[PDB]
Amino acid sequence: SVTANIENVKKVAHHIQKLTSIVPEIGIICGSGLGKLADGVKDKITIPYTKIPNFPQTSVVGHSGNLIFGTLSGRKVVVMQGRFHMYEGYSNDTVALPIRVMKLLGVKILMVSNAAGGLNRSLKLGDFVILKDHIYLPGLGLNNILVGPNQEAFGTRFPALSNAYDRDLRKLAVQVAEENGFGNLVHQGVYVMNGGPCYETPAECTMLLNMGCDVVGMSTIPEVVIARHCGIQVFAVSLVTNISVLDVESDLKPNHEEVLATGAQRAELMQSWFEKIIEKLP
Amino acid sequence: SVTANIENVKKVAHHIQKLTSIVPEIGIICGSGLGKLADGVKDKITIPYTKIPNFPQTSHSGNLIFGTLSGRKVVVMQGRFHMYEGYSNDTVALPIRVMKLLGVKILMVSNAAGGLNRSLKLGDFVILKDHIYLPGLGLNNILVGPNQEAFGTRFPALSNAYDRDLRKLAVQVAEENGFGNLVHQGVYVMNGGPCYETPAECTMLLNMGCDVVGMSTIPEVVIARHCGIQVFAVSLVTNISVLDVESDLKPNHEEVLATGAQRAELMQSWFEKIIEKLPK
Amino acid sequence: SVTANIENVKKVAHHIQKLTSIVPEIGIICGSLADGVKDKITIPYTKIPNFPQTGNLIFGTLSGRKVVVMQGRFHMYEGYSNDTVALPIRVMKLLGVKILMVSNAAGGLNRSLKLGDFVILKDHIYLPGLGLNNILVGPNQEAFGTRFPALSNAYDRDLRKLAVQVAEENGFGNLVHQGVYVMNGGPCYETPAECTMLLNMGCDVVGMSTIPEVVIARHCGIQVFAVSLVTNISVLDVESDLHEEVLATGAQRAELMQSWFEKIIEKLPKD
Ligand code: HPA
Ligand code: HPA
Ligand code: HPA
Repeated sequence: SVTANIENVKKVAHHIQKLTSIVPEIGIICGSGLGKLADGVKDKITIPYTKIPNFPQTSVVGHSGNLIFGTLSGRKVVVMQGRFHMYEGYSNDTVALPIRVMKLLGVKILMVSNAAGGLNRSLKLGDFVILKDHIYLPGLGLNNILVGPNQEAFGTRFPALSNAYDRDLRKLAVQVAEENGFGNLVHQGVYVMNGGPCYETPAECTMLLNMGCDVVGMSTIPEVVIARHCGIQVFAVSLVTNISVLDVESDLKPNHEEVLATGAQRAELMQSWFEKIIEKLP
Repeated sequence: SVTANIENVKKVAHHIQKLTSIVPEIGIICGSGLGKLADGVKDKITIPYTKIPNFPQTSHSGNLIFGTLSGRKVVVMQGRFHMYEGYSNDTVALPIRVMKLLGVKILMVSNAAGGLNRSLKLGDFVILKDHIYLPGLGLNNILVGPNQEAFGTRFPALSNAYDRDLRKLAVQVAEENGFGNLVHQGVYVMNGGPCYETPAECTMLLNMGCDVVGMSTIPEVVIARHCGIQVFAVSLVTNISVLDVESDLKPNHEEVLATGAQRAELMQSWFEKIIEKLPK
Repeated sequence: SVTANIENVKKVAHHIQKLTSIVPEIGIICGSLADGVKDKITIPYTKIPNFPQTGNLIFGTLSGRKVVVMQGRFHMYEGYSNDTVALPIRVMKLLGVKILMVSNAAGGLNRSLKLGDFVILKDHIYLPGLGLNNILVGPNQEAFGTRFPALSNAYDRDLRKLAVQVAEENGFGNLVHQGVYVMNGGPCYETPAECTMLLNMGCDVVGMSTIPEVVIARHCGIQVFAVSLVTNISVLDVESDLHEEVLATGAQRAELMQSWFEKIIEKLPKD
């Protein structure tokens, strides 16, 4: 669609800046469990994607995604309500543009949640697995979101992903969980992206687990790559919405409903957690 | 290619339904070892893909063969669409979704695969009990794109993708028919291809828990499972994968075809005998 | 861009053949040599109709042999198509290339590797290829090769043996390893988790290039010699403060790598 180059991203950023006076410091990509956080944003300005020229379009059953501006724990945020998952067939530019817009809008930290299957056998339903690293299967293939001409305006041709999941933010998130009595739910792990949209087969899960993957999802990494590429610090957490089935004999099967259910059930806690992290961001 | 949506798929199915009075309950995708299967089909009509508007075209044209096999109404796909050929997701998906509309409840598919598992012998049958969809994991899943809701859910689970009941039946059929010793169950990994796997790739795949490696089938399986078609899939081990970079052994497509053809009669009989035994 | 079929490749080859009399026997792709080939004819890509543009084809003699040096690669992470990446290699085939020598930069996965080490590729793991981004995906160009190429001895064992002997006799055999190159489509460097996974996949070095060219080369019957310069040691622990294209390691080893290539070419069998 529209190339996530500086010209287009500026155009979109400027259109947004006309619509809100909130200069976001924190971008929040609303994933599993963050539905309430998005909702609890203070003094919020809600801008439907449909109202932002050249902003990529996505919907939940026809309802446009929204950019939500306002504050959260006294910090200025922009919340993306409505993501651009690659299994939907969105282009690299589509996925990248909103993140690069965040960059120009002033976002310094991106916080993202997602739903993931627990590969690591110690994980429990409802666990939070803070991403400390990832395995970008599509990226290792030739489906890295950065494939194509590099937009030098945003980042370097060969971005390193050394400390992609900012260790300081991870430490803070863990501390906030600990201080608030749910440190036991919080783990740190390697998230592997399956392009999807099929859930992983038991053989695939077994393989991924053996690759050193703790959780598996179909999202997030592309956004993270774009965020890191343009120098936005990233905090990302997977909500373990289901325990990956490694056994082909099992009759138990992953399903989006239980994924949604776990997200819905953990939303209040995840909101509290994110709000309390935001409150303590440097 | 034309989108494998319900409107287009309906149109194709409807055109086909005007060409045959046979409501197939079993879809068969002929892969390695399934050459002489079309012959065994009775009350059969052969519909060249060329005769079906908006049906994908592949090679002589591919044929949609309807008729009765072992007392059961079948549609047999003669000519498949392999992703390494550059076919689109929609192209590969449409025939399976057409099968769905035509009434197919079970998809039976054979393919040729390299034997990674070191206990496999040339000419063995490896019933797929699971798969590793390397292209799918890497963002080339056949279902990438808007989900066609008339067919299935956005995020299909693949848990019993290779129907355990069909697998059990296939194994029982092989055993009672004296070739149980040829039959394994294993994990099929898809290499997009069209290169055979390097020794290093094979070693990696074997260590990933893969028993056989092929360049086909998974995309159809995914589409079949997405739209609720039960799947039975078997790989004929047409060659033993070479894991050793120092080895002079190597896959050869002619030998692969030869091995497949050699097993064709047995594979046919097996499929026929499985179909005969399917619950009615 | 233009389909890397026999017609288009012929057009380009024929064109190049008007611009030079040099029939190359060896094709060379330097990643991390061309600056020093005798009686060199420097052909800018821009001067070659239908030829991909990013860039020079440098024809001439190297260590007594006619070579074509490809200066300027087409990397998949750049968004170049399969046909674009393949065409230069198929052009080489048409030009007379029988041996392709390629060097590249790679991260050292194998823990025994040191910065500046040479890892001769003896095999590869084509992650994009396994995942449906194989350069050969699409109609097979039958004039060049078969539909399903085997990749047996893809990294010609005799050439590897020779390269090792040359390194040995020239007193830098200590630097030379052989191993498996895995391609990450890129352009991101691999995360520690990814490196760990790749290492455990049996990968010794990781880069973002080369395999597609090698695949095309093998597809059309060109012998391949490929070496990775270990330009950095892959970080496997996400807890480290250590990947950067600022490297540099290539500059350090440039003259050595170049001398090695020259000396290999010197010893190559000649029909
Ligand atoms: O098990 C899963 N696999 C992939 N994505 C997911 N999103 C939540 N659960 C899963
Ligand atoms: O060894 C193989 N690898 C990939 N596909 C195949 N089809 C038959 N044998 C093979
Ligand atoms: O560590 C690496 N990864 C990918 N490509 C490379 N080229 C130089 N080093 C690397």
